Amino acid sequence: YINDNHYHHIVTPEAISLALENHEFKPWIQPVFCAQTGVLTGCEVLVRWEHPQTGIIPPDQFIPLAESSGLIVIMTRQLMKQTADILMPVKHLLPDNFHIGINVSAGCFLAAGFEKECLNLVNKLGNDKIKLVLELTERNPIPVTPEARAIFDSLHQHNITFALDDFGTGYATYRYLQAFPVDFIKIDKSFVQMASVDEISGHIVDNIVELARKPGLSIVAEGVETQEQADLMIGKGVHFLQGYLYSPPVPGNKFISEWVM
Repeated sequence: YINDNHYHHIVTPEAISLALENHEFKPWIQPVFCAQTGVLTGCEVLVRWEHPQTGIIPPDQFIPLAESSGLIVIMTRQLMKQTADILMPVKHLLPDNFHIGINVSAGCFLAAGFEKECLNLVNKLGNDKIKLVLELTERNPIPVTPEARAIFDSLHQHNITFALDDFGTGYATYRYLQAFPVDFIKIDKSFVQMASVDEISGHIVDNIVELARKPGLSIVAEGVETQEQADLMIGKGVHFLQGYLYSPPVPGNKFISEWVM
């Protein structure tokens, strides 16, 4: 197969490792809002691989290998460090209780020192100023063990919150949530985008919302692209919106320039 393509380069573990040495994995930041008020409540940090001069490589090109290789652990550590570096100078300008969402893979969660790196980020930005939200995914789940539950529960006891990027409402999902009782349910962008278009996807979004219908739980919808989608989500009792409608992810300096100043 001959492909007319000058920008695809087979991603190898050694390419990821060198890129980590060169600090090429950068946190882009997408704002998150209260319902349809337009009030900024927080953000999500999203990795992009900025490789000279291929350009800005999206995570679907490298995260699966970063996870299988284990290099994701260093990557996430770097992302949390850089997030602190970006926001520390302007922490006083953030709204009180600004939420910061970081994606956490099973390998990162289980790695020695994980909680310490989370608490370091929080302490740098202010424990009484921001709220860290660790985003878990059903895509590749943390095995349920008492050790893993102790990590989860300790983080919960040290002022950190969790979200689940949720895709299903089957038995395994409920079992996972019993082990790891998250604070937020996230409706994946893949379903939000189809809700108004595909009737099945609409039912699945409804099923996911019903998951969060319990005391103390709230919901974020990501991938909100249109006013119709945003309307639909708030009307279902979705608390927080994120998406291209408001802003795509942007580099750190632009996030500060556009949303903090």
